Amino acid sequence: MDREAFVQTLTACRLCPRLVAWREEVVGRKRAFRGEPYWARPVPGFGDPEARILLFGLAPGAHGSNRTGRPFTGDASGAFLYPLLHEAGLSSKPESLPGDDLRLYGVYLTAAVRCAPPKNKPTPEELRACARWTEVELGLLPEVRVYVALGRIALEALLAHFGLRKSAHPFRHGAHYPLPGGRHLLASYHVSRQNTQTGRLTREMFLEVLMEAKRLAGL
Ligand SMILES: O=c1ccn([C@H]2C[C@H](O)[C@@H](COP(=O)(O)O)O2)c(=O)[nH]1
Ligand code: SF4
Repeated sequence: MDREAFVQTLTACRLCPRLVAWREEVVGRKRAFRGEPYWARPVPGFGDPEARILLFGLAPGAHGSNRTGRPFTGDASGAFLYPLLHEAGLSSKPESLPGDDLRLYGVYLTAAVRCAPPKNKPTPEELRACARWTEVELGLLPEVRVYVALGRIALEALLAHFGLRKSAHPFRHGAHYPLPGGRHLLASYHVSRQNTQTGRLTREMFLEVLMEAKRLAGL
């Protein structure tokens, strides 16, 4: 199927009972955004349809992409990620807001799970379920040369997708695994608030990951 079909069928998905309920249940839960329109549905990837770099997150934030409808947009993750994408020379502007004219240069953003999970922690069953969408979504991006896993779970999802052993591709910030055909898998700490607020993942550290992705992608 093409992108239009992918988005239409993905957004209708109701496979995970806990997530179908939660993505809607959280609407209005945060008073700060109560009254605001909520996507409250599976989140389609965002970016260059001819991307050479793919950033792979874990799952939507209840009041982030589950609210705005665009990956990482609306919460702490996007506040950290989007400005760095711009500094790395991979986007048109530092901020990401639904309905804006933001464009990514050869980069596409998505995640292993596409519906907001409680505690931002999907279950193995939910991860196994959404893998069907990872197959469809990555199938629409044949030009990708570098896959950047944001966190251990995202890395494991990519390893499963490519039939790679967890043992031989351990998770650590800065890990780099070459794949057949000049492709590359890069691992980074997730850009969640926990890692960024504590300093575990610094802005310079993430910019370094993006610069490496650019180099490896021939950008
Ligand atoms: O090179 C490209 C082309 C389109 N996109 C995405 C960005 C927007 O969501 C739409 C196009 O938005 P617009 O600014 O209206 O041309 O598709 C991108 O990220 N990079
Ligand atoms: S997480 Fe994925 S598989 Fe589960 S309901 Fe959402 S879109 Fe469907």
